Amino acid sequence: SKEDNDMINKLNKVFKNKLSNTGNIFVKYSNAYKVNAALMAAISIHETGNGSSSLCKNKNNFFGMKGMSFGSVDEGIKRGISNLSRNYIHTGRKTLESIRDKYAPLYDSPLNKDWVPGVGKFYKQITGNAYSSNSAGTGVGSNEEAEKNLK
Repeated sequence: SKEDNDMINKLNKVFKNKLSNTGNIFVKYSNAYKVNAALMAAISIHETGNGSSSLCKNKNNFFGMKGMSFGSVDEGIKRGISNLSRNYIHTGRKTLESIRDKYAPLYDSPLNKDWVPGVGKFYKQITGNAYSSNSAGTGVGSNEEAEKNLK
Protein backbone atom coordinates (compact mmCIF):
# COMPACT_ATOMS: atom_id res chain seq x y z
CA SER A 1 0.00 0.00 0.00
CA LYS A 2 2.98 2.35 0.71
CA GLU A 3 4.51 0.48 -2.31
CA ASP A 4 1.18 1.02 -4.22
CA ASN A 5 0.95 4.77 -3.22
CA ASP A 6 4.56 5.39 -4.45
CA MET A 7 3.86 3.54 -7.78
CA ILE A 8 0.55 5.49 -8.11
CA ASN A 9 2.50 8.80 -7.64
CA LYS A 10 5.22 7.77 -10.20
CA LEU A 11 2.50 6.89 -12.81
CA ASN A 12 0.50 10.15 -12.23
CA LYS A 13 3.77 12.20 -12.53
CA VAL A 14 4.16 11.06 -16.21
CA PHE A 15 0.44 10.62 -17.28
CA LYS A 16 -0.96 13.68 -19.21
CA ASN A 17 -4.26 14.46 -21.07
CA LYS A 18 -6.95 11.71 -20.77
CA LEU A 19 -4.49 9.48 -18.77
CA SER A 20 -4.16 12.18 -15.99
CA ASN A 21 -4.93 10.95 -12.40
CA THR A 22 -5.52 7.27 -13.54
CA GLY A 23 -2.41 5.91 -11.69
CA ASN A 24 -4.64 4.22 -9.06
CA ILE A 25 -6.61 2.35 -11.83
CA PHE A 26 -3.33 1.03 -13.40
CA VAL A 27 -2.03 -0.12 -9.92
CA LYS A 28 -5.39 -1.71 -8.85
CA TYR A 29 -5.73 -3.92 -12.01
CA SER A 30 -1.93 -4.57 -12.45
CA ASN A 31 -1.95 -6.03 -8.87
CA ALA A 32 -5.11 -8.20 -9.44
CA TYR A 33 -3.77 -9.44 -12.86
CA LYS A 34 -0.21 -10.00 -11.44
CA VAL A 35 1.64 -7.78 -14.02
CA ASN A 36 4.04 -4.77 -13.93
CA ALA A 37 1.96 -1.53 -13.43
CA ALA A 38 4.78 0.66 -14.89
CA LEU A 39 4.89 -1.65 -17.99
CA MET A 40 1.07 -1.39 -18.41
CA ALA A 41 1.39 2.43 -17.98
CA ALA A 42 4.31 2.61 -20.52
CA ILE A 43 2.33 0.62 -23.19
CA SER A 44 -0.79 2.86 -22.67
CA ILE A 45 1.30 6.10 -23.00
CA HIS A 46 2.96 4.82 -26.25
CA GLU A 47 -0.34 3.60 -27.81
CA THR A 48 -2.25 6.86 -26.89
CA GLY A 49 0.49 9.55 -27.27
CA ASN A 50 0.08 10.03 -23.47
CA GLY A 51 -3.77 10.14 -23.45
CA SER A 52 -3.97 12.48 -26.52
CA SER A 53 -5.25 10.06 -29.29
CA SER A 54 -8.87 10.36 -30.59
CA LEU A 55 -9.20 6.56 -30.01
CA CYS A 56 -8.36 7.23 -26.31
CA LYS A 57 -10.59 10.39 -26.08
CA ASN A 58 -13.69 9.11 -28.02
CA LYS A 59 -13.71 5.32 -27.29
CA ASN A 60 -11.99 5.05 -23.84
CA ASN A 61 -9.41 2.82 -25.67
CA PHE A 62 -6.09 3.22 -23.77
CA PHE A 63 -4.13 0.30 -25.37
CA GLY A 64 -4.58 0.74 -29.19
CA MET A 65 -6.88 -2.38 -29.27
CA LYS A 66 -7.91 -2.05 -32.97
CA GLY A 67 -11.64 -1.32 -33.59
CA MET A 68 -12.72 -1.62 -29.90
CA SER A 69 -14.53 0.89 -27.63
CA PHE A 70 -15.33 0.73 -23.84
CA GLY A 71 -18.12 2.27 -21.67
CA SER A 72 -15.72 3.98 -19.17
CA VAL A 73 -12.03 4.92 -18.58
CA ASP A 74 -11.85 2.31 -15.75
CA GLU A 75 -13.13 -0.57 -17.96
CA GLY A 76 -10.94 0.49 -20.97
CA ILE A 77 -7.71 0.54 -18.87
CA LYS A 78 -8.93 -2.72 -17.17
CA ARG A 79 -9.62 -4.52 -20.53
CA GLY A 80 -6.13 -3.51 -21.80
CA ILE A 81 -4.34 -4.85 -18.68
CA SER A 82 -6.51 -8.07 -18.74
CA ASN A 83 -5.52 -8.70 -22.43
CA LEU A 84 -1.79 -8.09 -21.71
CA SER A 85 -1.94 -10.37 -18.57
CA ARG A 86 -3.97 -13.32 -20.01
CA ASN A 87 -2.87 -13.35 -23.69
CA TYR A 88 0.79 -12.23 -23.31
CA ILE A 89 2.64 -12.20 -19.95
CA HIS A 90 0.80 -15.29 -18.53
CA THR A 91 1.50 -17.21 -21.83
CA GLY A 92 5.24 -16.34 -21.33
CA ARG A 93 5.74 -13.09 -23.31
CA LYS A 94 7.97 -11.28 -20.73
CA THR A 95 10.47 -9.38 -22.96
CA LEU A 96 9.47 -6.18 -24.84
CA GLU A 97 10.57 -8.08 -28.02
CA SER A 98 8.26 -11.13 -27.44
CA ILE A 99 5.33 -8.82 -26.43
CA ARG A 100 5.87 -6.66 -29.58
CA ASP A 101 6.06 -9.77 -31.89
CA LYS A 102 2.35 -10.42 -31.05
CA TYR A 103 1.18 -6.92 -29.96
CA ALA A 104 2.65 -4.86 -32.89
CA PRO A 105 4.37 -7.18 -35.41
CA LEU A 106 7.25 -5.41 -37.19
CA TYR A 107 6.07 -5.19 -40.89
CA ASP A 108 2.25 -5.00 -40.24
CA SER A 109 2.57 -1.18 -39.79
CA PRO A 110 5.56 1.26 -39.92
CA LEU A 111 4.82 2.64 -36.37
CA ASN A 112 5.46 -0.95 -35.10
CA LYS A 113 9.30 -0.47 -35.26
CA ASP A 114 8.81 2.37 -32.65
CA TRP A 115 7.11 0.01 -30.07
CA VAL A 116 10.12 -1.53 -28.20
CA PRO A 117 12.01 1.83 -28.01
CA GLY A 118 8.83 3.86 -27.22
CA VAL A 119 7.61 1.53 -24.40
CA GLY A 120 11.23 1.20 -23.11
CA LYS A 121 11.67 5.02 -22.97
CA PHE A 122 8.40 5.54 -20.98
CA TYR A 123 9.12 2.61 -18.58
CA LYS A 124 12.52 4.19 -17.74
CA GLN A 125 10.87 7.69 -17.54
CA ILE A 126 8.35 6.28 -14.94
CA THR A 127 10.65 4.08 -12.73
CA GLY A 128 14.16 5.56 -13.27
CA ASN A 129 15.16 1.99 -14.41
CA ALA A 130 15.64 0.18 -17.77
CA TYR A 131 12.87 -2.48 -18.15
CA SER A 132 13.96 -6.03 -17.00
CA SER A 133 11.78 -8.95 -18.29
CA ASN A 134 12.19 -10.50 -14.77
CA SER A 135 9.72 -7.69 -13.73
CA ALA A 136 6.93 -8.60 -16.22
CA GLY A 137 4.86 -10.43 -13.54
CA THR A 138 3.46 -14.01 -13.62
CA GLY A 139 0.16 -12.74 -15.13
CA VAL A 140 -3.14 -14.67 -14.61
CA GLY A 141 -5.02 -17.17 -16.86
CA SER A 142 -8.54 -15.67 -16.46
CA ASN A 143 -10.60 -12.68 -15.18
CA GLU A 144 -11.96 -15.16 -12.51
CA GLU A 145 -8.40 -15.70 -11.05
CA ALA A 146 -7.84 -11.86 -11.12
CA GLU A 147 -11.16 -11.33 -9.25
CA LYS A 148 -10.05 -13.90 -6.56
CA ASN A 149 -6.80 -11.85 -6.06
CA LEU A 150 -8.87 -8.65 -5.44
CA LYS A 151 -10.58 -10.66 -2.58
